[PDB]
Amino acid sequence: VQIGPVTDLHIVNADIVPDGFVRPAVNAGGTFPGPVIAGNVGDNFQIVTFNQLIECSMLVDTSIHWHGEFQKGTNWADGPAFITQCPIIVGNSFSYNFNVPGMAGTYWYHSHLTTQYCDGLRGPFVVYDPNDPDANLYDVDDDTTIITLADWYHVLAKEMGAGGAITADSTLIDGLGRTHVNVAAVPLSVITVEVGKRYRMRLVSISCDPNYDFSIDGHDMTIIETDGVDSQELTVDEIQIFAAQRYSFVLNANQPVGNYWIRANPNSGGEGFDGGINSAILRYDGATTADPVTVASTVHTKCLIETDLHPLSRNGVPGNPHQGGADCNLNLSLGFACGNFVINGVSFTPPTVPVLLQICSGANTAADLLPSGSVISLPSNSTIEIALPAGAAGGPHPFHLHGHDFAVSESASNSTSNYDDPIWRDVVSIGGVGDNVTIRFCTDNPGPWFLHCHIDWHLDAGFAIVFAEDIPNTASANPVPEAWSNLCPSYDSAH
Ligand SMILES: [O-][O-]
Ligand SMILES: [Cu+2]
Ligand SMILES: [Cu+2]
Ligand SMILES: [Cu+2]
Ligand SMILES: [Cu+2]
Repeated sequence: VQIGPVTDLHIVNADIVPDGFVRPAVNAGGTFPGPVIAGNVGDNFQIVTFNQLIECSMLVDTSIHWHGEFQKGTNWADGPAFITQCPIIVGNSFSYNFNVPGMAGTYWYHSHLTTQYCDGLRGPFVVYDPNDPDANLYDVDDDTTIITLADWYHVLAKEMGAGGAITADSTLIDGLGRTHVNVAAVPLSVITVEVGKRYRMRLVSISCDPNYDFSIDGHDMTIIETDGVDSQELTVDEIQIFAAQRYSFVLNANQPVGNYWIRANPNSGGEGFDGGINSAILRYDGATTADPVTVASTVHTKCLIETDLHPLSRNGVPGNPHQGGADCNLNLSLGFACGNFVINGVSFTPPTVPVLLQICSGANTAADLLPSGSVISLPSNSTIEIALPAGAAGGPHPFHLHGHDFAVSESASNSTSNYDDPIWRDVVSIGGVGDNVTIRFCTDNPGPWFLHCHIDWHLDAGFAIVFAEDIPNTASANPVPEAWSNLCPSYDSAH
């Protein structure tokens, strides 16, 4: 179902059994995944979130992030708890009111309090482009062509320990999938196609942790969009998709009428496809209603390599073509030790007063801001470079920056930088030990912006820092509504 751009979104508790195992959940809009929030580029989004949660086992507070939306001028609407807001308390509501100038494509939204998105609060967010340059490439782009991949857990998030290796208990494709252990024959999702039609498939990782090797038996996939950024056409037969990443790909329904497995193998949890785990069904209209008996290719000959992607627009790369070729160049020390992650020696632990409120209250420098050692100020209209060398305990870590997308100057498993035409995106795998994944952006968005691993279990274990972009202009750029000012008094009184 699609709702928006002006809509109510109620947040409730509900037991669900997507793999046949009933457990509690935290739901946005009453379903899993949450309904698709949609609009056209330049639309004003007004999302009235009603917190109706009662089950403390998963926290009755909440806060929602519109993942990959820049929120320029509306840093208050961004959603990360204790960075840009206090959580909304149960029985209250809050209006996330923002615009999406300049942006189109495939996004999602999720709880950004603690590990609550794992417990169910996650759904797709699509901004349609009435003049999409990729339009002519396909016949069908709508709610039936969105594909969510989701890790599902039988253990309540709050009780995951932590960390501590944590693994999912099944993979759900469009909200349905089978358990990894003691697999019950529960309903699988179906994606239906018509012989000779081309589909814009919107592949969305709403994962709390694993990356997926995604493929469709018998079929190619032509990537045209990556994390919101239009890409040149790239035909692959497999897609490794890390947590929070998105791809639009054209699926040409050119095979014989029949049933074909859709495969999503996670990097941890259940391996393979026995009994229909890690699976959904591509069915052609006219096929018999039965399980596919198809097989994956023994070897995928054109799997996605990030370095093969290029923006469709002439994005280029800001700054100078050598490492450090930026106004403010950073090299982050990313560590793990004794169950906690650190960025430049500091494990992130959320401050009592949100970073944005701290600034609005009169803080001027990163030194003035809590948590200590967890904030790096950036000056305005400057080219930033962030090298993010891997090595820290598994891994591979998908790093995400709020309020920005970014040129991936260097990708995983490949030590050659690209300063000409690398893909831009918002979530990037930093690869493996010895890698040096490097990103670049410009500071054109004053506000405190979260940079963290999108493995949610890693975020709760402290793998995050805040880029306090243009602290001096933050208050002026982001006027807040009274309801926002009301949040922290409410939260703090209730707790
Ligand atoms: O973005 O989490
Ligand atoms: Cu996110
Ligand atoms: Cu985000
Ligand atoms: Cu991580
Ligand atoms: Cu985030």
